[PDB]
Amino acid sequence: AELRLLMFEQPGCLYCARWDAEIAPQYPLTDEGRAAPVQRLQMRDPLPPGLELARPVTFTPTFVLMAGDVESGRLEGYPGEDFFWPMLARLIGQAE
Repeated sequence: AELRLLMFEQPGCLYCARWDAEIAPQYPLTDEGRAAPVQRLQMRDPLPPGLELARPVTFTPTFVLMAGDVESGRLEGYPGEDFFWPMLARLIGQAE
């Protein structure tokens, strides 16, 4: 609390589009999705005010788990559905 998942994207990001097609529709309908609602941002834009990351985003897709306005942890990449869910769960688990 309050958890959010920032998804950093950019134009021509095939793996981002893969995430959008595969995970995104399910995401807010799942317990995980509901524990950490997703918010999309562009890698090359300035960050929303107040948001504190541990390091730059240099890879897309990157999913940063935020606890309040501070990065708790992140996942870099989307190797597939079965990789996403349990790695995200580990991040959610460590934020509480």
